[PDB]
Amino acid sequence: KPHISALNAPQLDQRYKNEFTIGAAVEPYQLQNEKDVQMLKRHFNSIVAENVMKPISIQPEEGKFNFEQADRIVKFAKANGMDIRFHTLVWHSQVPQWFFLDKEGKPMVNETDPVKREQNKQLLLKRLETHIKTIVERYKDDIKYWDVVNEVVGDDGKLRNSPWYQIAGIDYIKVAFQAARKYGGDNIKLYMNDYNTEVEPKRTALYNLVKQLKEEGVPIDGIGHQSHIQIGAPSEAEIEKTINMFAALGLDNQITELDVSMYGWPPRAYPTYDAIPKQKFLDQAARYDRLFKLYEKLSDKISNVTFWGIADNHTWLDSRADVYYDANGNVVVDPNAPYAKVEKGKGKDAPFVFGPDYKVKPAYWAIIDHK
Ligand SMILES: O[C@@H]1[C@@H](O)[C@H](O[C@@H]2CO[C@@H](O[C@@H]3CO[C@@H](O)[C@H](O)[C@H]3O)[C@H](O)[C@H]2O)OC[C@H]1O
Ligand SMILES: O[C@@H]1[C@@H](O)[C@H](O[C@@H]2CO[C@@H](O)[C@H](O)[C@H]2O)OC[C@H]1O
Ligand SMILES: [Cl-]
Ligand SMILES: [Cl-]
Ligand code: NA
Ligand code: NA
Ligand code: NA
Ligand SMILES: [Zn+2]
Repeated sequence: KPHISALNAPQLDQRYKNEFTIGAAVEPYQLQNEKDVQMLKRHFNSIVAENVMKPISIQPEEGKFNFEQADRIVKFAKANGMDIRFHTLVWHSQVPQWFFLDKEGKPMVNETDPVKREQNKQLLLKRLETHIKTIVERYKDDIKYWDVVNEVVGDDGKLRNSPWYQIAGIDYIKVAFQAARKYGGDNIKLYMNDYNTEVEPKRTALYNLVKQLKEEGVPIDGIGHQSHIQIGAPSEAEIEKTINMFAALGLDNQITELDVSMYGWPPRAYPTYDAIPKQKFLDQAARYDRLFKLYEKLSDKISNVTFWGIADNHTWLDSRADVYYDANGNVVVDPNAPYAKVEKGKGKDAPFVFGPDYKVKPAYWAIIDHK
């Protein structure tokens, strides 16, 4: 199993073309990087914007829409026959503050007057509809898959008490899906995206919510499982149980932001890519082998598997790769070991099947084969 250039390796999307599409999250500058471009054309047939289609990127100020960056990804996808996923119409992060300010410029969350609160709810819901309307009216014919809402369920099994819920309640979710369907039509597929969808009580709460919304006529086509996972968790058994229960509701499933971290949580990362022991790459590969075997077994319930990145030289996991140092200045990776200081987000993770030098990793061989 040679460490050959990925540009000379069997195409990943081709290996899985009858099971599900294979996607990657991208930043516009990568479309100007020869290697990244070659990777997208060679191995992927689905693309998503890592950041430029989030609320704050699209409408940073009410009335100021910036589709320039998003357009670059759409244009590239079209020129290369790739499906496109829109990430994301609604989220509590990377969302402009102006959405949640009242007519006097005060946080709607701070309103005590009931009358005033109902007014703010309807105001927020209007802004939500316009945001969604403008985006969907532009891209409805080019983008097939949409993360209509992202992370709206808390890890405590309750709805996430973000400004969206505090101000408008459960209705912000209903309005989001309805507006997307209204302006995009019956052909675009609408998804509720989240992480730790395999963990209780979140899993069942998400399950109950979509069950209830669907029963109320709210248009929801599938569930997006972010899948920011580790080498050992979640177990394949729980991943399977998760996919099955949502499939039972008539929902499509997409693995939307897959990365297999070399670490646990919170992460105790190595400071550089080269410091990561070769054994970790073998463990990671066995995980990828089991993971994709399961994805295939469940192919009639999964339409897409997207990696949150192209190759190891670029991954948001590095922002979470905290490096712990003991009193002697030595790196500490043992989860239950002494340490004196931590340098947050200064280390390096290696989550993909493609290395930082664009050569295939043990994990590539594990999922490209037929065993
Ligand atoms: O300083 C800003 C950065 O913090 C920001 O980083 C991005 C944060 O979002 C990441 O993507 C999310 C990861 O978690 C999932 O649950 C979400 O669905 C994803 O959208 C992304 O990878 C990071 O690049 O970038 C902008 C900076 O200004
Ligand atoms: O902001 C979100 C992060 O908080 C999230 O991180 C997860 C938190 O729960 C832990 O159990 C998981 O291991 C960890 O990945 O990731 C998604 C991001 O949007
Ligand atoms: Cl990133
Ligand atoms: Cl390497
Ligand atoms: Na290196
Ligand atoms: Na990035
Ligand atoms: Na395999
Ligand atoms: Zn190498």
